[PDB]
Amino acid sequence: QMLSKNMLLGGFDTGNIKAKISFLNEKGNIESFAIPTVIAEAPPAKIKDEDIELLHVRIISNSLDGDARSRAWYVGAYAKDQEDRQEPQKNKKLHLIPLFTSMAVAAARIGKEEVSVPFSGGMPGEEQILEMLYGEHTVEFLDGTYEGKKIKITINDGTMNVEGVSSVLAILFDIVNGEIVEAEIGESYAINDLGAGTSDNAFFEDGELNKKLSTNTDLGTNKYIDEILKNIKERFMPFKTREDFIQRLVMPEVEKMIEDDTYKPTFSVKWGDVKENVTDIVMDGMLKYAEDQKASLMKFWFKTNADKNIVVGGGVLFGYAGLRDLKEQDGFILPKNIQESAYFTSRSYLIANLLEQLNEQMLSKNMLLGGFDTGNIKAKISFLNEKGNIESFAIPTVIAEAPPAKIKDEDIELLHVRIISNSLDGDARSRAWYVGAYAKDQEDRQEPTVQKNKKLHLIPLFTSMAVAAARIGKEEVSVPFSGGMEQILEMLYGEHTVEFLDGTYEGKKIKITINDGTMNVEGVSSVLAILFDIVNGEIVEVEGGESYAINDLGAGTSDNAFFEDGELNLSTNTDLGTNKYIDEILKNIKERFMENEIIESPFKTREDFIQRLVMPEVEKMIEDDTYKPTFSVKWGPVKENVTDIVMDGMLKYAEDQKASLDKFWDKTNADKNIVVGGGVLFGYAGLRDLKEQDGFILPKNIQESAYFTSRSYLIANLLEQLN
Ligand SMILES: Nc1ncnc2c1ncn2[C@@H]1O[C@H](COP(=O)(O)OP(=O)(O)O)[C@@H](O)[C@H]1O
Ligand SMILES: Nc1ncnc2c1ncn2[C@@H]1O[C@H](COP(=O)(O)OP(=O)(O)O)[C@@H](O)[C@H]1O
Ligand SMILES: [Mg+2]
Ligand SMILES: [Mg+2]
Repeated sequence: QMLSKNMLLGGFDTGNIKAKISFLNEKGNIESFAIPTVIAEAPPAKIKDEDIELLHVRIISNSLDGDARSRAWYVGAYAKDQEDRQEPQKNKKLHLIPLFTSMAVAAARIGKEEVSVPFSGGMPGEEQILEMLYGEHTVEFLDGTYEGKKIKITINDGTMNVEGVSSVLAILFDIVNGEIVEAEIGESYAINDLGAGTSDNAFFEDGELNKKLSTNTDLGTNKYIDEILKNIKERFMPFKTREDFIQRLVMPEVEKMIEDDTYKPTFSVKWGDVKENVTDIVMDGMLKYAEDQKASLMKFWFKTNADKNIVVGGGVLFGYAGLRDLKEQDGFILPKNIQESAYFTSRSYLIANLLEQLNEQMLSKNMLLGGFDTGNIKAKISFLNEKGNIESFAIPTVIAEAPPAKIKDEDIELLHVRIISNSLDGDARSRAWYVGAYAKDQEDRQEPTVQKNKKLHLIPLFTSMAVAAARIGKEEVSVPFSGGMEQILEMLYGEHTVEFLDGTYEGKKIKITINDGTMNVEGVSSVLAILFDIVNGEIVEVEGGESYAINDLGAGTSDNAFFEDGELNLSTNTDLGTNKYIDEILKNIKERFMENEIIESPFKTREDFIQRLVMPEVEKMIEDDTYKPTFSVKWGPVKENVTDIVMDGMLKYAEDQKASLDKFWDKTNADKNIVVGGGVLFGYAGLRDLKEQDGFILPKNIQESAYFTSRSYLIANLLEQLN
């Protein structure tokens, strides 16, 4: 139960204008207050929310400049009324002092002069930060409610809760004595802390933060407050601080609107002796701020295509007159312990704080048998697992420089590895990388450019072998390499390590030995996947010459090969890839979405359009040839049926390939055209119908049509080992 034991559990949101803090006091619930980031030099002796009203403290901190080392300061809303004020390394003293004060004030509320604070802040490295706060500090009150009290604060460890996970806790949980549940959100959502200086827009798909679309803007309440105050003065033809104007004139009226939905607000301010009714001068600024945010919020909604939009902060309370319109539109979630909206961030850090504080055959029992189709976009690999059949996946040929330390078919959707190969060069020879779709969501990405390069191809290949080895539960495998059309495939013999710094194989170190190799240069093995399959053992495929042609339909190009007597001949490749067809489908879908209400695109990348929208329907179509597909796209709040646009692009692609296919059959006159690659699955809607006329053969299993090239290389590898 109770960790105290002298522990102050708190969440701390330090910004440029206020220092918000949420802490467990004596009772077990949550208390919260804010100290403006303001400090003013003070004489060494004296000269509800009563505490922050007057903060005159002397701080003896070893995290301090020495200069402010042990000297007196005015802190907070009291420092505001000084003219040696300081307002936002340089100068850090401005942040650390009002923070230590809040801890002292918090500790004093629970009646302790020595408290140990596991620091749970947030960044608006990161052991880099906590070492700035570590050690023990003393805060002596020279005045105020705790006049003469000396609070001693020891900071041990902590979390910076930049992890993103913690930023959404205050909407799912609450602390009342014992921890409560308020999951009704989606797996993807936007969080918008509406601040006084800045509007912070964050987006979270899956579990955590998508910092490609995440932004910080200058849409704060200050500018609007500043103009309201100005016009008030122009009507008197004051309030000294912005905050003063909020707590006195504004904060009352807002809550009456909260206590009661039909309440008419009334802003009147007396100056000196005169009472002027400024009920509309305030309302305009309030409603105008409201408008700009809904504009801003909706733009970010279409940008992220989030399923839920959470709106928190004090900007909600300030613009509540116009922002209460959001309770009616779904996609938008206020937390409706709504007075607590301002401290939503600090509450989140408090909950998270609390949480961590709670603490024939073959035999192959160390050989990795794989066929490798390493390309310009995907590093496709087909390998044998324990059970003895073929598993296949593809790793996006994209890498990104990574920190050497931590900070189905989805063990590869967190690939953080270090590659130690003799085949690497630069200082890549000894450094960590983000591999696969994750140098996608990183701006230090490197992607193939039309050499070195080279590291760009070797790393996803070695990682693919890793994932394979780690999958069959071996902490290292001998790999007979089977690639495809003098080498420097001995970049690749010798031996290679890959160590998982994260992901499903956290801490697993996978070290790879390559000693043999074949290129399957002849084309005869490039077609092996349609005559054979490996199910536990090796079998001939259910229903199958002198010569045959092959059409691999890729993303970038459609390649044509011709084999006679099995042997490779007349081979060409057209840039008749799926990419331009997909791009103009996406182009068309987006433009059917451009009316009545509609910032970029509903789908994040080309892969996103396929993995989510397309290949589900294709699977229903493969399993059932009478099934009508239904392609529907949701973008923000808009749900439109784009079945036409997707089917049209598929069918045009189907004909264009058929047009190209028939031509290549004419010049080579092969007995058999085999159509393979991923383009088969994309244009399957029309290629399943045109298959019966032109007279060519598609492979079954057809779901694995993409890995056909890598599959054939695997069989050639297996056949090889059988001598
Ligand atoms: N209950 C309330 N009624 C009216 N205005 C409020 C209320 N609570 C906070 N505000 C004001 O809303 C504005 C939003 O600022 P805030 O969200 O506190 O910024 P920060 O991100 O620094 O915490 C502030 O100027 C604050 O004074
Ligand atoms: N299961 C699937 N359903 C529909 N389309 C797919 C499927 N798998 C892959 N594709 C698409 O087929 C295209 C070709 O993929 P692939 O042949 O692997 O490209 P490359 O060989 O050039 O790397 C890709 O654009 C991809 O989006
Ligand atoms: Mg804030
Ligand atoms: Mg391909």
